[PDB]
Amino acid sequence: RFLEGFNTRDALCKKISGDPFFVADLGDIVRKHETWKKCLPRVTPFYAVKCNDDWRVLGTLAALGTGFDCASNTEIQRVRGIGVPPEKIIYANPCKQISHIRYARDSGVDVMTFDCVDELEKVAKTHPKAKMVLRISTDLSVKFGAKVEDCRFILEQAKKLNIDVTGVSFHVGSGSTDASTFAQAISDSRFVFDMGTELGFNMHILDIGGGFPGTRDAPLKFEEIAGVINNALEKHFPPDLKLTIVAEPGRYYVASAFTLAVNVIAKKVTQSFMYYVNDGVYGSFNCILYDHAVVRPLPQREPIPNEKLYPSSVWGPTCDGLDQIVERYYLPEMQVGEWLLFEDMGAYTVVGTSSFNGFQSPTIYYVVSGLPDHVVRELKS
Amino acid sequence: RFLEGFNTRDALCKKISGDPFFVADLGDIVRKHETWKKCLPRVTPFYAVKCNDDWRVLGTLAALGTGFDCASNTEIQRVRGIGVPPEKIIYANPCKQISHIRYARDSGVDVMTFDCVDELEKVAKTHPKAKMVLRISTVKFGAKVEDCRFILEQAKKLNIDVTGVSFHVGSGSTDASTFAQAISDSRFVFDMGTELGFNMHILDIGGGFPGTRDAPLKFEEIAGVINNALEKHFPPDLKLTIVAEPGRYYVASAFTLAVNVIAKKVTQSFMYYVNDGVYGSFNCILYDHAVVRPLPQREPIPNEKLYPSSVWGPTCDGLDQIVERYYLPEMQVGEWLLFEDMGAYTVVGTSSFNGFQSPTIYYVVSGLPDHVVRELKS
Ligand SMILES: Cc1ncc(COP(=O)(O)O)c(CNCCCCN)c1O
Ligand SMILES: Cc1ncc(COP(=O)(O)O)c(CNCCCCN)c1O
Repeated sequence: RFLEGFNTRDALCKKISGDPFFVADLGDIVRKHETWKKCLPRVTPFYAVKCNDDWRVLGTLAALGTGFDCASNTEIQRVRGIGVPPEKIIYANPCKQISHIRYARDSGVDVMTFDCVDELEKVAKTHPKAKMVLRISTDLSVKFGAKVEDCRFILEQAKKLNIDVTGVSFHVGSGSTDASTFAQAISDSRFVFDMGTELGFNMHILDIGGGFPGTRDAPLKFEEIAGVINNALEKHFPPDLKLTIVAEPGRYYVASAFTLAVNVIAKKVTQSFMYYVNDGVYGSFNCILYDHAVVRPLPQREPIPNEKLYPSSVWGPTCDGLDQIVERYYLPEMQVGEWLLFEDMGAYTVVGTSSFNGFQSPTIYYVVSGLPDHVVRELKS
Repeated sequence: RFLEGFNTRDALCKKISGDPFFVADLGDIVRKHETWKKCLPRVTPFYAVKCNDDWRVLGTLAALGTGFDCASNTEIQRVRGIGVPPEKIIYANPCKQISHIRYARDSGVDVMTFDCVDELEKVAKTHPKAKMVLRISTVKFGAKVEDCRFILEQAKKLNIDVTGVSFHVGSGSTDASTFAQAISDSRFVFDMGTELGFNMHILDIGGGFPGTRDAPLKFEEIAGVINNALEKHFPPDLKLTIVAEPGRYYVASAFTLAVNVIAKKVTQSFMYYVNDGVYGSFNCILYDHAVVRPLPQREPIPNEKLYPSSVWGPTCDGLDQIVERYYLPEMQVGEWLLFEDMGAYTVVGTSSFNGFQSPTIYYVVSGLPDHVVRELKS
C-alpha cells in the first residue's frame, strides 16, 4: 500500500527488509500533468488507460482533471467505477466488438473513433447517435487509420448512414525520432476536417493521439514535440470556441512514475556472472518483447568506492531460455538475496503480465505528494 | 463447463446458436497417455504443469496416474490441491527462490533439479535432505559435462543427496539423435556420481516431444531412438527409474480456440479483426514461436471464392497480428474462426492488455466409453 519518506527511492530502501515489488510515485504523475498544461495548454489529455490501469494511477489522473481514452468495455467500466462521468471518456478503439459498442451506449459514452465504412455500419445499428471521430493514417499504419485519399468516400458513406461525424484523430506512435511527423499529421487532419465541414458535418474535435516520451531522458524531448505541435496547431487550427483539441497520452504520464525492485534469487559464476531474478519477460518485462523496451539494472546496494565490475546477464524466473532481461551489462558482484532496481517501468509493464510458470506479478506500493488530503484518502480506500 | 456434443466440432456448432471460447477434449489427453505407455513403457511421465494448468486437464492427467513437474510454489499448491501426493511431484526448476524451496519442503516435495553449486548451497541451508537431480546441458540452464565432477565434489562437501541426472532437449529438434546424445552424456555423469559414492537412481529425459500428430519429427520415431539409447546406456534395473517431463505432448491437440470476427476491412483482399490476439491466446506466436491456421467454422460452399487475408487481434498494438496472408472465404462480422492445436503455451501466457478477458474454457470428451462419467464427476 502507501508508505512514507517523500522520495520514491528512500521509501524503497526503507521498505527493503524477497518478493519483487513496485514503488509508484503518484507525485511524479502530478508533475507530469503540470508540465503538460504548461507545454500544451490548448490540448486536453485523455489518458490512455491501456498503458497502465492501476487504480491509484486512474484516481490520480482523475483528480488532476484529465479525461480517459478507453479501449474496451472493461476499461470503460473501470473508469466509470471510480466515478468519472462519461463525458470525460473517449472510446478510441477503431475496430470494436458490437457488444462492447452496446455497453458504451448503455453507459453514456458517446465519442468513439472509426477508420473505415464497415465500422460505421455497426455504429448505425448499435449506437446511431454516437459522435464519431475519424482516425486517419500517418503512413500500426497497416492496422489502423484511413488513408487521406479514401476519406471523401468514407465521409460520403457516413452521410448515407446518417452518422454524426464530429472530428479527426491520428496516432503517430512512439517510434519517432523527429517531431515533424506530428506537423504533417496535423496538416493532413486539417484537410480531412475541412472535407467534413464541406459535406455538412459538425466538425469540432481534433485528437492528436499519443506517443509522447514518458522519460525526460529520451532523445526527442517532450518540449521539442510540444513546440512543433503548437506551431502546426497555430497554422492549421487557430483557436475557436467551437474547436477542442485533445490527445491520448499513455506512457507520457506514467513511464517514469514506477520503479521495480526484483530480488536476485540465484547466481552462476563462469570473468562473468549470471543472475536470475524473480520477475521476467512473462511478467513485468513483457515490455521488452511487446514494447521494444530496453532496461538497465541498478544495484540497490549503496556503491563501495572501487568495486570491481563484471560483464553480467540477468534472467527471469521462468523455464524459458528466452526469458532473459539483460544480455551483458556491467555490475559489481551481487549476492543471492540482494536487490536490483529498474527505473522507468510504469508503461506497458503491469498490463501485459501473465502468470506463466505460476509466478505472481509484483505487488505495487505507493508514495504520494502534490495532492489534497481528501484526494489521498480516496486513493487509500 | 461440459458441453453437449460427440465432437469438438459438434459441440462448437451446438454452442454457436460473441465472446471467444475454448473447447477442450479431455478425451484427446486420455489417448495421448495410452500412446505414451505404448511407445515408452520404461518412462514414467511427469506432466509439465507450466504448459497448461487447467484444473480439468490436471485432474484428468492425475486420474490417468501421471506424475507432475512443477516450477513454483503456486503449481505445487495446485497439484497438491487436487489430491496428488508429494511423491508424484518433481520440482524441476534449476534456480529456485528460497521461500519457494522452503514451501516445497513443507509440502513434502523432495525431488528438485539443480545445475550449479550455488543452488546446492541454498538447498543445504533450506532443504538439506532433498533428493537432488543434476541437470546437464544439451545457455540459461544445464551444467556442462566437463564441469559435473567439480559440481559433484562440491555437493559431497555440502552433504547433498544427489540421486540422478536430467536434461531437456527442447522442442526444436529436426533429428531425434539429440535424445541419444543427451542420454549418452547422462551416462557419463551417472557414473561420476556413483564413483563419488552418490546413490544415482533417476534419469529424467525431460520434454520436447511433439503434441500434434502432424509435426515433421513424429513421437514414435523419437520414442524408438530414445528406447535404443536407453537400452544401450541405461539397461533395465529395478533400482533405476526413468522419468520424463512432457508438456505440450499431452495437451497441444486437446484444445480448439473459437474466436469471433468483430470487424472487417476490404482493400481483392480482406482484413479481419478477432476478439483474441498476441496478448491473449496467441501470445504463443511471440513466446513459443507458434504458427497458426485460421479455419472458417462455417460449413464450406462448393466453389466459394478464396482471398488473401490477414487476421488481427482486438488490441491497439499494430504488432497484435495473427495471420499475415492466408486464403479464406469472405467472412462476415459475427462469424467464427477456429484455431486447432491451441492447448500448449496458450492459456498460461495470457494477459488482460486493453482490458480484454481471456477466453473461457468448455469441455467435451469424445471416443471414450462411459469413463466420461468418471472424468465429469471429479
Ligand atoms: C490510438 C492510441 N492512442 C494512444 C496510445 C498511447 O500511446 P503512448 O505512446 O502515448 O503510450 C496508443 C498506443 N498504442 C500501442 C502501444 C503499444 C505499446 N507496446 C494508441 O494505439
Ligand atoms: C525443464 C523443462 N521440462 C519440460 C518442459 C516442457 O516442454 P514441452 O515441449 O514438452 O512442452 C520445459 C519447457 N520450457 C519452456 C517452454 C516455452 C514455450 N514457449 C522445460 O524447460
